[PDB]
Amino acid sequence: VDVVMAPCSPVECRTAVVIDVLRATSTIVTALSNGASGVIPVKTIEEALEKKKEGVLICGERNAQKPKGFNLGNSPLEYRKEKISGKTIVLTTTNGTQVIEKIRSEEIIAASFLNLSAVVEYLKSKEDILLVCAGTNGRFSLEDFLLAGAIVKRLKRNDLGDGAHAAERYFESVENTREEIKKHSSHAKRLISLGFENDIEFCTTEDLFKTVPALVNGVFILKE
Amino acid sequence: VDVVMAPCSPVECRTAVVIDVLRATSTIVTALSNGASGVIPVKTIEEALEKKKEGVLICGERNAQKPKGFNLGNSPLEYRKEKISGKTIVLTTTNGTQVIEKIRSEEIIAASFLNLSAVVEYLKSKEDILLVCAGTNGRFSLEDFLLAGAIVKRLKRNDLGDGAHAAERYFESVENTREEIKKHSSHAKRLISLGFENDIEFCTTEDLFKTVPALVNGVFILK
Repeated sequence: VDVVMAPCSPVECRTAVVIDVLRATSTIVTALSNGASGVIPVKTIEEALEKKKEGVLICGERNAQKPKGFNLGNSPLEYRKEKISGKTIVLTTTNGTQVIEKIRSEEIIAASFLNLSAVVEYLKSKEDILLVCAGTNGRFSLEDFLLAGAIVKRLKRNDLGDGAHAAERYFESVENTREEIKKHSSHAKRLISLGFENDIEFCTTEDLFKTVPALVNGVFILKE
Repeated sequence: VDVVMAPCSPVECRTAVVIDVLRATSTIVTALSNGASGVIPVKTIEEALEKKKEGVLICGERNAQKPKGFNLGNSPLEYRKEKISGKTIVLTTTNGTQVIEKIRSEEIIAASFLNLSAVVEYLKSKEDILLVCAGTNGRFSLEDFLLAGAIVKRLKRNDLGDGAHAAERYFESVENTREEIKKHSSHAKRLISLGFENDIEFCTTEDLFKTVPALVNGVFILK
């Protein structure tokens, strides 16, 4: 098991876990956990808007804010059952598909603090696992790294790559995940500065959900 | 101050610190500290060979070993004063130029455990700082992250980006630098398997030198 932060070239493993805590994977998990039919990650706003149709919502962000003409932004709190149940979500975030496209594997699942325990349980039986942290605009993402460390610690493996080892050690130094992220994540700060502090609290809520999204044919859906 | 591990796109900052402990920056620091006139990073083996001439040594590695036709490999221990003093070093490593090219900074220095305090003192009067860890074939490099954390700790700064904070916290978890690396660094373990244990001990030795190599328009020199 190993951890990579904002990989540049294709990464290859049997089971890949994409992590983008401050919102992308938190949004994906939330949307599916609240009834959405699927979440389609898309690179550009053009491609996003191009897929508009009934029962399909154009969602995402640019500068962390909902683009013009979009139905929803990238705040997990917007994805309530009453608004997305049985609907398909097209999701575009800054470099969202970019991290996903550099993954060569037999399966790609989405992990967040929201479904931490469920992801851990799904991975316990898996061999050759790569936790892929999206990072932020090419920079290190503390919250992604923190979740990776929490996952690694709970897998109780001794076969750990450099990234997994550092993430686990880092995780062991944390007394309060939520506070750690509020005080040291530059992206958390940006989100708070734009008025999304509630998202930080929601996204750092552990096991609110018990689902495990998997990318199947370009679409994140729920697996048994 | 922040830390980035194997950056994909050009990263900007007034002052940058390149870190490739298990060898490249340790090699650069050792070479210049022992007399080399400068160290020129080169991308391909072909390019390197074309720079051959009097006063110049072709050095580097591929799969951690010295390629055919090369004068020195990438073991800092080969860079003895009475072997490279006054000579220009042409250095090509698997991803050397790859990482350097991503650093959009006018001030770029090389750091290793070998010149740790010297690097810290140099950075004491620097506004913006980005510690750039080279990584290992695109993967996380534990030894680089550890040096980055050690540096952040000594800078005594409060303005830390995500990478710097995570590196400092990681550094705080380490009881013994050398043992941490020998046991958990995949590249360190690889080098040990290849017969370079001496490099692991040397490169993790703190402050053998007081120099601070700086990349000045394509060449690492001592200003």
